[PDB]
Amino acid sequence: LEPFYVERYSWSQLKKLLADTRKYHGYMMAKAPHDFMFVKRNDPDGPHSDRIYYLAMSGENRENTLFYSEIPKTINRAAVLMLSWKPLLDLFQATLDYGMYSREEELLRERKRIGTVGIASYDYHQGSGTFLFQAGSGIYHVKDGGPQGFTQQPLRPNLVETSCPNIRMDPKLCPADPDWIAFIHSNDIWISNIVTREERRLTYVHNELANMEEDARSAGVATFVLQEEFDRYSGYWWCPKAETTPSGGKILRILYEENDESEVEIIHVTSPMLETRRADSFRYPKTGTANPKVTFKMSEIMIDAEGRIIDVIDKELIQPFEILFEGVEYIARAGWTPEGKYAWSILLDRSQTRLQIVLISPELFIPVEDDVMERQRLIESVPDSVTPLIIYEETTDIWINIHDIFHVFPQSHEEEIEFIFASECKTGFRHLYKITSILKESKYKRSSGGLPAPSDFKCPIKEEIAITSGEWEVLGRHGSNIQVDEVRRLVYFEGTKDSPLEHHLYVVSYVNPGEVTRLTDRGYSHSCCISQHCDFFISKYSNQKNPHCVSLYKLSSPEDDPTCKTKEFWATILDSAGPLPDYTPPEIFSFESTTGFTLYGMLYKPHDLQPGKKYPTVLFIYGGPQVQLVNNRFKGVKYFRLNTLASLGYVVVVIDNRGSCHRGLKFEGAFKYKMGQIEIDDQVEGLQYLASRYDFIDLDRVGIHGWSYGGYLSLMALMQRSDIFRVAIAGAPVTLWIFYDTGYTERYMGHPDQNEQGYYLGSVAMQAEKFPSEPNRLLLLHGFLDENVHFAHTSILLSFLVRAGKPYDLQIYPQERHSIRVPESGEHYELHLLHYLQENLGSRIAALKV
Amino acid sequence: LEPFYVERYSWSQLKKLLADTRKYHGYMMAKAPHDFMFVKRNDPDGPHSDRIYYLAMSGENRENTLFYSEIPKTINRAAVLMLSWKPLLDLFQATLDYGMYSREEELLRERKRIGTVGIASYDYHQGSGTFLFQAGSGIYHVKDGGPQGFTQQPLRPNLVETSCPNIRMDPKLCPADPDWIAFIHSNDIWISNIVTREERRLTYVHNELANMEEDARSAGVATFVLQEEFDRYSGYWWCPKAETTPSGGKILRILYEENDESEVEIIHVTSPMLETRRADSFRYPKTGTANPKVTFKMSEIMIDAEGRIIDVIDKELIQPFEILFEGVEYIARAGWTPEGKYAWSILLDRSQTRLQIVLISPELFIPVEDDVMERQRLIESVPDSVTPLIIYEETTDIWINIHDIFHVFPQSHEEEIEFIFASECKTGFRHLYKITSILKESKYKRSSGGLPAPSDFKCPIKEEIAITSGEWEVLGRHGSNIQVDEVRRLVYFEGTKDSPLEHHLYVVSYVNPGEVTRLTDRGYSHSCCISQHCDFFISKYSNQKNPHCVSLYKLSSPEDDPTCKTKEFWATILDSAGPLPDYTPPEIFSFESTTGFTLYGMLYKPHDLQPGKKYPTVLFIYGGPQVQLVNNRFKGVKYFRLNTLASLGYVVVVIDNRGSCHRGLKFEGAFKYKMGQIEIDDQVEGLQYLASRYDFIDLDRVGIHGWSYGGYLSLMALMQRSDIFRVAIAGAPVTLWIFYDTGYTERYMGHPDQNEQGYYLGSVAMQAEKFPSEPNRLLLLHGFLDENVHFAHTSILLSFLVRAGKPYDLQIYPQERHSIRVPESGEHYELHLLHYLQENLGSRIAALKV
Ligand SMILES: *C(=O)C(CC)(CC)C(=O)Nc1cccc(CN2CCN(C)CC2)c1
Ligand SMILES: *C(=O)C(CC)(CC)C(=O)Nc1cccc(CN2CCN(C)CC2)c1
Ligand SMILES: [Cl-]
Ligand SMILES: [Cl-]
Repeated sequence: LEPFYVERYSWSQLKKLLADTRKYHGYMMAKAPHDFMFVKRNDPDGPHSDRIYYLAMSGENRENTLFYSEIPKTINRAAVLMLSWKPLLDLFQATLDYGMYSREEELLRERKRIGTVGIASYDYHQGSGTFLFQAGSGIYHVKDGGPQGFTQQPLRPNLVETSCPNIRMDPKLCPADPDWIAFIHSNDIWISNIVTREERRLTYVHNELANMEEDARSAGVATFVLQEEFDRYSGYWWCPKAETTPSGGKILRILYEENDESEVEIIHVTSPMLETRRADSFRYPKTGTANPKVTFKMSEIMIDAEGRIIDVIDKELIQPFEILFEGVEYIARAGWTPEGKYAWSILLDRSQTRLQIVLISPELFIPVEDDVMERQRLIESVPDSVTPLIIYEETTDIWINIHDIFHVFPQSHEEEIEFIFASECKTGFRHLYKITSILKESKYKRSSGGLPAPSDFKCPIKEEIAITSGEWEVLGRHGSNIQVDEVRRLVYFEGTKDSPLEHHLYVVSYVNPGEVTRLTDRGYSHSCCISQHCDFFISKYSNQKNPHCVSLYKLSSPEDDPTCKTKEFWATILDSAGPLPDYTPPEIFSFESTTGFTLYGMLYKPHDLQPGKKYPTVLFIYGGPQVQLVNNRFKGVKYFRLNTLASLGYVVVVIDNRGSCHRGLKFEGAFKYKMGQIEIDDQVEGLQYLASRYDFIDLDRVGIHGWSYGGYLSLMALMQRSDIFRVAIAGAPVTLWIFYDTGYTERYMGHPDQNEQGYYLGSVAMQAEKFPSEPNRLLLLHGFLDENVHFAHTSILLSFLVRAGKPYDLQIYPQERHSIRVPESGEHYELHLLHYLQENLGSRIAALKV
Repeated sequence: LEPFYVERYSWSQLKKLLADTRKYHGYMMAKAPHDFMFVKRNDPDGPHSDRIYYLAMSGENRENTLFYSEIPKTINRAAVLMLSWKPLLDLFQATLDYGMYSREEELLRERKRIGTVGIASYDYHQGSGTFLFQAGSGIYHVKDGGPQGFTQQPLRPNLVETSCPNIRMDPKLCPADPDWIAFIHSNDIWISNIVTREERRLTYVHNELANMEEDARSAGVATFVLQEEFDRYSGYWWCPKAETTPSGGKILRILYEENDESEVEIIHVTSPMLETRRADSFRYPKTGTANPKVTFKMSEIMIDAEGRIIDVIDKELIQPFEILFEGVEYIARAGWTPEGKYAWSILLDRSQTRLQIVLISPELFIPVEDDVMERQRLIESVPDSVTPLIIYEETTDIWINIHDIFHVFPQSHEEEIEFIFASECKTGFRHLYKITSILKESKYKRSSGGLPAPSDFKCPIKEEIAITSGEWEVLGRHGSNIQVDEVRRLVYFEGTKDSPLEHHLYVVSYVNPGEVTRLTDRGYSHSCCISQHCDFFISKYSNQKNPHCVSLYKLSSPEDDPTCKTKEFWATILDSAGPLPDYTPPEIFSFESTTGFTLYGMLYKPHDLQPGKKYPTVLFIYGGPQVQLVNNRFKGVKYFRLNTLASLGYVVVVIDNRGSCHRGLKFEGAFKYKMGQIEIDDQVEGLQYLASRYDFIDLDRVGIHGWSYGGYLSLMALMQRSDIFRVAIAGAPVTLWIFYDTGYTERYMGHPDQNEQGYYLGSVAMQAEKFPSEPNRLLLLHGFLDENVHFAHTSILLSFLVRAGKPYDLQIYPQERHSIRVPESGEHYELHLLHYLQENLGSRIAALKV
């Protein structure tokens, strides 16, 4: 077999080639309809059953905004109904413009109002039809689908006026009174009345003028680790029901997280304003050090019969958070029971091996008092029966994977709570469990004076029915959740039962759980939303050949059996763009690993495959936890450049090694305490399977490339298996696990003290001497302003490479964080990546160079 | 002519080759005898006339310490006297060691006490024989050559004890009382009595506990710009004479600079402790912004007859510094007249085009008072006659070059001061001028209430005799100074009269200045010290072939003419190592530039020069002001790797372009406002002269490499003349002149507002689009912790290169400042530099790669 050498293009020629292939790919950067809501018309005379609201991007270079579509009562099954997108909102037209201006100073200004005025999410109040949403700086409201009815034309968004000097974040409607909204301003919670215009600051925890070294406190906002490592952004939750006062007014309540980051390590990331030559101070809990001091607080808001604020009482926990919630480090999730009788929270220990679900009575909260005399009176005025109620507690020798599934049923019995919750802890696969918990009066008496025993708040489990089971998981992360039909007593859920390469929508009874019914067509992976009324569901679906598509499906039963659930295609929302020109999909393959697992992979055959010729091989890798790269989804948008590599004459390989997502907790836990030590074996094992099966794979010229965990494994690969991998391009790599944060590192590797050898062997920076003594094999890429994987990882690694006398190549993106945003940086990266592979792997110059 | 291609060594092979050639070069990193002092024995019976003291490094891996040598009354002129080095000090042996330890825990500890306990400079008090010197942390004293006599054995250094918690800096003997020393501790001035042990803080300007954002004040210490750009480190000066009190005690005085850096821009340089991921706050006056607020203060120290402190009165100027010294930005130099009647200062305006020499009476200083009532009394109690006296004022359309020459004669007449001073301002060459200035009572009266006119303090010039003249300069920087023989009425000085490639020692009368007599042998460049007694001088001399050598020379006259001065070789201090093996010196060449100047250069012919073969050419460059690379000095130590390049088969060229040092102010001022715009023309012009003269220079394969201004011109070269320069390796380059400091940038380029186009065209970062679209031509090297040329220069330049879509190669040294210290970094740099030139210029792979 004679070796194939890629065409050796100049830098200018490659720049043009990459620009040419990018030109017809402008429509791709445009968000598909999401955040769906079904509102019933209730119009016997009218042709429509439901109006659906949703966020979407009408096209390329356009604003993510609110649209609505009409769901007919009947369809012509001969034809294919394509729903029209009606804009819910009028063109904002940024107010306080005035000036004079002209056509030449206005048609250029309209280009600047694209990325700014875009809606990321919205709130809705069914009873009033009130929409609340942030759009750029402003917080706006409109009404549709409530008592006022249904508009046939775009509505003008109503600016919520403010005296607040800074940007208002995280706006939320009060479910108990849609005249009242809350929002965050300079790390404190405010409320505002969209009718009376009354604006009121609830928390006085942060002073914007003060230094961050001094002022380390915030309220209603999730800290770094919770946003980046636990996918939680909001830190405050409205009580969904109001308490009527004797005066004829009401009490509105907000549960909120209060964080003190005083003892959290301060690091300095370079200021984006590079001319200043300054750095921003940042609270980064590096593994082994202090997380923020977290507690629960409640804001009690007394409103009179006319809707004016009487008083605001800030309340703290009767005892310290550390006493009431022994061994809890993280508030992963929080909210209210539907009646708002209890606040709930999903709490985690530092090791992230113990999850607790805790009901917190508002009665646990007493007014904040400096006077210890008056304070001691308030403590005693609260009964001993009032206590935190741990309605659930699970453990695992691997780790708790936090999800968004948790449905609380209406409280029928006084001393019982009934809920659905997902868990991997029982069978090592995420399954739905219906649990009933007895709300026992605690054996612990607060009056006695002693501290509580580890399990004095634990509630007995009356019932724990498994709703699902098997060698497959229910999905509860990154949009995946459940819809509970409390009427027909069903639960709709996404899962991997039919294949781990395809997400599918299933339905099943939660009273007499039996046969699980797939509602989505095989041959596609599905992301699904189910109507609150459980008579419709939308699917965002793709496969390897066909771009993403959004269709609506009506649910019904056979006349004779309401248990049996069927679906019928109703209408298309977003039509698929269809097979993309100059994109060849990859082939999904698999191989029986000597590890006892099936490992899946994607293979990109070189375009215009010549017979009896071996080609250079780029292995694209991530290989870290919480990610699956290999599945039956369209890859021609996100991983379009793996196709471009193939077109230039590269074999491209992707392998989901042990640790990957959607295969169960055991397959994931494979590398617990051992990160870096097992991933490249699985990559080589899969790479050697392909080489024996296909003769066109040249193992003499294998490249490896990845970002984040991919860049980390790219370095580990050149370090461990220089016999396999000629070149390694490492993007934003983790080089030293003691530098990375608490939430991620401790979850997979434990505390540094209890895994000295795991941390050492897992850190590439500590093994610089093991890198090749040949240049043109190692290339480091890093954004200079990266907040997640700091540039320090690279700079420390380089420091040790210089000591060890090893060569390296380096590219910096001075104005980029982790994810490259500014197009010029992305174009330069793509250009340099191809040129490097060309010059140091692909071409014949590369072969002569050794 | 067939092109020569260098041997293509592996990275490991080059590493070994560079280590092999570095092995026999350990003795080179060892300081030659310096800081000479001559003390007369006055021993009619004894064989010695003088004892000489000096700092030196006995050998490689040894401590810079005090030695002494004996100067005989007569020499055997048949033989060559080689003076023996007698150690003045006993082995320090760091006290407070205690512990237990052993031979294996002590013979390893002695390795750690090499670089630590080293003496950089020393003070001496002739009258007492008292030596004062910092050695590591401690401040020590010994006695020799005073009333106590001359030791024949090493003396034990006496630790000056302290209560100060931090390192004491900048120790100085009080010339009026050698029991008293002063020093800096945490940016404040202290005094300490080495007999009574009394320790007293004089200034309360800085609090170490406070933040540098808040606490921006310091006393007795030169700020960043003065240290880095004006070669001044000390900020306080003892009055050389004490004032006897009526009590039988005395008043000692310290003039000091007090700096407020409050309004100076704060930048963040990465912390050397890379694991912290923190940055150090730093006061960097970037060009166009505020310099420190500077003023003069005087500490008045009342001592009783027994030597105990009575009181300490801190005094400020009677009027603000800005009022008394109109338009003065920089205190370049300061001191006292020999009698200590006046404090003197050399003051500069922001543009550095006006120099003033000002006498400041102690009477100008009044006690510091908060009470405006008591303060107004003190102002009025000082006469109007007491006023600042500007004894000299010069200007230039180019710039003032600050030097260390300024000799004040004993004050004979009451209203006259007589002094020698050097200046380029008259003839455009630095020449010695004897000036007499009339100390007129100022026309300005402070009582009147008005502010003074620009020139109310100007003293009339009674006399201004030119002592030297011609197309050659007197040397007054970086060790070069004058010795004035007040007896024979001569001045000894260094100059370039015989050649601009050789420094020489000259003598001349300053009463009847006539014929200038060279005292040093032609065929060498000389660095000279002249005995205070003016009957001896030492020369540190080298040429291109012969390593540095230190010899002593006795001065005398012919019997018949004391005006005529001759020299006789007396003894050798440091013997030359002699021609170094595997080092070929370069040839000094010159060419008549179309600019109307002779430009000098060095040429390294390729070793084992093959006939009828053209070789690849590396142009090594600095090309910035205040530096001459080309002269008749040994280059086999500092520029040894230019020889290593030659040995691998590279032509190496060095050219002192216009702007270079030692050619006069006009030749230097060539690029005023125009930095970057003229240097590469001169480099190409010289490169094309060599190519027409020698056929072995291949102009197809020219590389360029430099650091600081060299790295800057290396980028300018690839930008302006990509037709000449294939590759450019830029080390710590200035890429953007608005980022560099006030003292340097404004001196050569003026204020940014009055040179918009000079700054723009002079900044490579603003012209990224003009770089080549071919890779493997541009390489950036930078220390990550550089305090002088910040990494920002590189990071901004890269930012614009990414926008322009241009390729680049990059090496960082994460633990290095401007000058690479840690050997591993230097080894890696040398290794990568050769490998890069090999792969992208030298070898045939480089030719195939285009
Ligand atoms: C890199 O791999 C990194 C840091 C950016 C860890 C070193 C990482 O990927 N972290 C991470 C944290 C939380 C969730 C996820 C998974 N997430 C990644 C993005 N895709 C599109 C969805 C899932 C990763
Ligand atoms: C670089 O060239 C730089 C910064 C380090 C200016 C951009 C510079 O060289 N500055 C500089 C400042 C003051 C004096 C000198 C001259 N000095 C350099 C070292 N040699 C050995 C003695 C003379 C340079
Ligand atoms: Cl139920
Ligand atoms: Cl005189």
